[PDB]
Amino acid sequence: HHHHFNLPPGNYKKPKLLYCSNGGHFLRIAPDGTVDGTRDRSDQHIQLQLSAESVGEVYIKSTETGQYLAMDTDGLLYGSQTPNEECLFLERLEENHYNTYISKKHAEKNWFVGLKKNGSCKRGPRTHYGQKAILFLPLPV
Repeated sequence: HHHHFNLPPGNYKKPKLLYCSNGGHFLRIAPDGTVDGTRDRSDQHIQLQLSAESVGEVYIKSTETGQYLAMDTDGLLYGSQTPNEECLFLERLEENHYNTYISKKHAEKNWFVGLKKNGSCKRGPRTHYGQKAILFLPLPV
């Protein structure tokens, strides 16, 4: 395919917080579908349940609202009420430590899930291997 296959350890048995080491924000999918990051651990919209659709391919869903993380045709993350092709991400190990999520739909363009230091999501085309914005650590809820 277009990418390596080093996979992170850990599993999907329990929900997780997706912590971005760039600004220290947790990925958040709000009830209205907007996606961004927050440093508030008490937020009820940062609890995410991941599930494997195929080895290395995942859905990332808000446990609070049931919404799926998805990246649209112009690279913007949004919350989807139903699972579709834009909701699948290739979950990979990075720097022998972190988890990265590449849009399956746009994998050939290397579009990643990423959070900027200010907590706003990065648009797909603005992401790339090597950035801290794409590095996540799944933490217990």
